[PDB]
Amino acid sequence: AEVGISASTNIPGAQYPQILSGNRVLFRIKAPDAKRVQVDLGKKYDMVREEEGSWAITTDPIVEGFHYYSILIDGVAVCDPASRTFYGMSRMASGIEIPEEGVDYYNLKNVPHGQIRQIRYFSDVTKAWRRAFVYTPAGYDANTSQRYPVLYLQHGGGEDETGWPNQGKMDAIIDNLIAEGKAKPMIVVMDNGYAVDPSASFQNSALEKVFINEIIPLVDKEFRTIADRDHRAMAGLSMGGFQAFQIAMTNLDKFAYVGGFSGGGIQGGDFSKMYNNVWSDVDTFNKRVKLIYLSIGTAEPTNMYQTVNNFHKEFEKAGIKHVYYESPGTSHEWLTWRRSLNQFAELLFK
Amino acid sequence: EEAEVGISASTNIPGAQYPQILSGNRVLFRIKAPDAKRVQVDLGKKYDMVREEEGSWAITTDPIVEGFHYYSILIDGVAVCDPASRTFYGMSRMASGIEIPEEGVDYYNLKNVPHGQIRQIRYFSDVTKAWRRAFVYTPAGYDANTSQRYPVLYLQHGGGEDETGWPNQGKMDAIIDNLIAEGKAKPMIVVMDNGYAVDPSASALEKVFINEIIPLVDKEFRTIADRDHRAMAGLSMGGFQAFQIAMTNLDKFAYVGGFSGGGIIGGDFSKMYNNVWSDVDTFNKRVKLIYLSIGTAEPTNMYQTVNNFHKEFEKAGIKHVYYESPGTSHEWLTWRRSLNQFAELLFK
Ligand SMILES: [Cl-]
Repeated sequence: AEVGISASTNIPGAQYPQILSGNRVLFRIKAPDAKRVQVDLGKKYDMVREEEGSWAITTDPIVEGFHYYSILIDGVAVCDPASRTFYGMSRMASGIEIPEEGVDYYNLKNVPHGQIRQIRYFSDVTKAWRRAFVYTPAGYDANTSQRYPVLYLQHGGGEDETGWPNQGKMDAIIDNLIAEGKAKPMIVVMDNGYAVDPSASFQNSALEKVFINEIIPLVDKEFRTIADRDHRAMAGLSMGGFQAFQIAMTNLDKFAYVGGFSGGGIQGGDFSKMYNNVWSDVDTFNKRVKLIYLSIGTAEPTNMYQTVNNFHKEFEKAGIKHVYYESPGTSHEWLTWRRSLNQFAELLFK
Repeated sequence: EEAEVGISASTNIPGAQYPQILSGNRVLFRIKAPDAKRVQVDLGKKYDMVREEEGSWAITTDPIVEGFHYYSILIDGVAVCDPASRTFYGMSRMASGIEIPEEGVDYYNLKNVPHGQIRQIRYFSDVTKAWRRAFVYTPAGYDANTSQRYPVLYLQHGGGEDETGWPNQGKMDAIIDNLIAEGKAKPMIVVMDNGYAVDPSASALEKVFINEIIPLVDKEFRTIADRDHRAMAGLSMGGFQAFQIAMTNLDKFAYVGGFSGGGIIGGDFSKMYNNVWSDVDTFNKRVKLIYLSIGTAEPTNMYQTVNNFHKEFEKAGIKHVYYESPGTSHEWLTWRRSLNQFAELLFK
């Protein structure tokens, strides 16, 4: 087709890319001297030369949600000049948003809004400056005798602490849930899933030390938190989900809620003994933990699906109580993770 | 002749070796692009890289001036972000940037001092009927000192940039944190918004500031909401906007700053901004501070505009501070220096 709507991820003033009927995407770029121009969106497409040095292609229908993508000039993968950038795939990378019909819980609404703030701290573990983003709920500044539970929320491999604020649209998701009475007012802390102890010789003891010895005490000191395990949760996507289980299950005195979004799991050991025998007494474990949540997209790559799905099945066989969610029609991509946060946050602190 | 090694720039993404800053502040770029026909880097000027053995291209630049520089990689003439570097919103797109340090200069670096916070606030504008976003710096101790109220600086970016400019390119939180911690600047709130506003039914930006941003900040934050505790400043375009908005709303502002911008004009300088300073002597008692800055190395047209604005102020007897930033051009180090100076003068 030809008439379309500019993607919401376009830089201001950029009319292309445009989403056509059927969620095909029309890409254009001016590159008169280029030898090859491709777009990598689900798969690689060669653009075709058009008039006055421009190239264009119309993709197959693109599945609804958020997708990283690249323009390739002569095989060199780069950010599209026409789109915003995100930290993903271990660099700055383009992303494109394909709207869902009749879904708007991750969109901005005229409801009371929280705030995402940037906090900087020097880590003694890593001997480096670090940065976290902290969501506070609407009315935080005025309700000075109110305190709040805290969710610690982590990004995936190749991403960083800007992931949930940007790709994850987390402030809209949480703003809307709280405004509709579906989630309790809560603080959300988004840090970086990488940590290097320079003196040291998906498990990372440095990251665990950073969380337990630095981030949690800092957040509990700078914010009006309810600083106990019944009001503290940890969750993450992919790598961050493995980290959430590793850190929470070896520090159950600090957390009663844990979530893995397309992450978590593992001959594979003696499942009975995972995380230093944390659930070797299943009955006691089930009453220590208020929530274990696992999610996966139905369309994820087979080995990713199997890892989380087999984790789910081991919980069933052992009788470990948990919530299990398959996101219909999505893969190892951010819409799976927005859906997961939406469900998980509704379950927290109840 | 032989190859060299250097220090990876602080703007590199984690693990990325290049660019490296060599001795003399020459910069070494090296990129894998085996199937490309031409690879260039645009940093001050364009350089052609030389294809090496395994499809790697490399070039060493001339000495690069200290400070922050936008740059691009060009593959077959297509200007893109360098995959090796972080990105910034500038030149009306996402673009690479590179930082070249100044030895012994660190007022814009992170120090072990009490730190403020930059927070994101959203609001829906009646003028533009679109969701907008501002970044608001609150000084160290803001949450704990609930009885304290604060003066406010409205701080604007340049043409082709956006509200992320001062937090990122500007390193503004380090600059203000450090001034406050050293007792050189009073504790203050800094508001950074977007310098573009379009009325869909069609100044729109002036109404956004006067009717939306300032009332929103005064309601959401513990501000001292009067002109003696409200300032406005900006760089390039943002400096022109600061003068236009503040000079037509002097009831709202007592301090105004233009960093490489501000000099609207062969006419009657005495009549500018609807005769705001026609009576020079009452103007000088109404305004606490006029600040103008420029880099000595800025393009001639840009230097003359600000310098001539300053000289018109001098002829008319209008009190103001004028600073020429030595050796810097129309680039962010000039504006980091300006904010450092300007914030010291505010609310005193
Ligand atoms: Cl991962």
